[PDB]
Formats: sequence, C-alpha cells, structure tokens
Amino acid sequence: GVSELLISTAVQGILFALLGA
Repeated sequence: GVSELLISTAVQGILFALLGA
C-alpha cells in the first residue's frame, strides 16, 4: 500500500495547510 499511502498523505497534506494556517 505504498502508492495508496502516498496519495493519502498528499490529500491530508493539502488539508493540513488549510486548517493549519
């Protein structure tokens, strides 16, 4: 699940920047 883990971290990363401002 390396390919699915990278996509899961990409979506959660953009969401972390919005609510992490």
